[PDB]
Amino acid sequence: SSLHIAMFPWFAMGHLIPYLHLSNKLAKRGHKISFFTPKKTQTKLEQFNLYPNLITFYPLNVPHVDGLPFGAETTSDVAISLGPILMTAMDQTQNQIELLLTQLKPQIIFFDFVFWLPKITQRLGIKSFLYFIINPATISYTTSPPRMFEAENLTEVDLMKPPKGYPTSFNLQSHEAKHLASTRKIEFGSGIPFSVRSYNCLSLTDAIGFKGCREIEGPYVDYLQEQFGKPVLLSGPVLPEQSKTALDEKWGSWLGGFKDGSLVYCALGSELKLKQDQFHELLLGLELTGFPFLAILKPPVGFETIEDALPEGFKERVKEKGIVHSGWIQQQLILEHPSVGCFVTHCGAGSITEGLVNNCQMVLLPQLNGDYIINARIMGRHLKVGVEVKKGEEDGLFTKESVYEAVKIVMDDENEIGREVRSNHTKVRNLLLRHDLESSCLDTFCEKLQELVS
Ligand SMILES: O=c1ccn([C@@H]2O[C@H](COP(=O)(O)OP(=O)(O)O)[C@@H](O)[C@H]2O)c(=O)[nH]1
Repeated sequence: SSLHIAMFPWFAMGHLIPYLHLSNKLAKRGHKISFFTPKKTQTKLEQFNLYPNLITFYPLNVPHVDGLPFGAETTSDVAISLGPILMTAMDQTQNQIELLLTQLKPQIIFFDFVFWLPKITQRLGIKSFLYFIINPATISYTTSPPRMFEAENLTEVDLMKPPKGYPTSFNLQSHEAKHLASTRKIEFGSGIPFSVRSYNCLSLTDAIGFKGCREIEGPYVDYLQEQFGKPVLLSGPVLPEQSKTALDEKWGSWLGGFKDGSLVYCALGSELKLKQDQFHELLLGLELTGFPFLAILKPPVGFETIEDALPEGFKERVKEKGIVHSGWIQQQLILEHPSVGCFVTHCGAGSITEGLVNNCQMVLLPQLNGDYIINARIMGRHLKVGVEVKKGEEDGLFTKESVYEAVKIVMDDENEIGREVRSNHTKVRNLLLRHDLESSCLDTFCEKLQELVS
């Protein structure tokens, strides 16, 4: 029998998009989806709804919080330092969420962050499902019980090593462990420290799920199920679904002028702005390669346009071989274009999946966020499907020569590291795209969801 599932992701394109990809896969199996989205944002999500008779959007009015830019609904509308105020606003949707649950009566609700929800749902006889679209390796590293009983005695040297029990080994740099130790204590919505919020969610939910498959995420899902004593499910790798909107003819024509596999695509997601020094180093490093390139970047901190921030003489030298562009583009469609030979990525979980299912060589340029950092280590050191750009151990900055070197290595057909990461990427792509991999993951997923509502 088909399930009625409500979807309540965090107000960010990096959560909305994979929740919608998964919604389409569940609707294809006959399940009914009630998708809660900020009101104005719904118009940009319609293109991804492939089953309008089963997936219905329900708008949320994102309420005012002191400091929130007017009319802001998602992390694409606010600076990254304003995220905690946006999460206060999400907390404040509780009244209209409770209204929607009592009228719609879903059997399950998938959610992020809102640890007050499981109390509402169990009063209504609804199962709460904490569904992560980031890597369970990240949650396993930062928010497993061993980390949380240390409370404020958790130091940067503590975060250099993995918690007790952790299933794999990798190294963080000093500045990364320092970032994890500080941001963990920062208030993220309604005065709750970030790690306390997420540990409340893990503790109070009925079940937990992650994007991923047994072959890659399995060891971390096992570790978390042992730690938290409740079901920890895998949805499958959430392979991107096809949009109802074809590739913008302006990008299609320009990309089509380049030799197959010759172009470097660089994008750092939907939220962040580089400091001007690192913006310059990145662009000068791409220029050094002599390859054509498309860099999708916001203007650096303190600047409002790309043109004002470009290194001197840059546009004149680069001419028609390279473009630096600030707007939202159809990244998934660009990564499938045959001209793209290299993807320089901030290692967001969605961008990683999009890169892995395509042919591009991966250059890892993780920005300062726990999931990006841990994704980069797993891709660089465990799966060995990409080359990571060297950063300063203490300052977290890169040089233009390190960007240049990483791209050169993966683009050079005779470079044995480049050939090795290409071969490993092919192995991972062949796994993710195996004819029965996603379908058997979703088979198990749906059986376990049925168990949950039984
Ligand atoms: O101009 C852009 C920027 C981003 N994306 C998409 O936005 C998502 C970003 O998710 P990810 O987990 O990579 O990173 P985040 O935005 O959370 O840092 C991915 O699906 C990208 O394909 C896009 O389509 N166009």
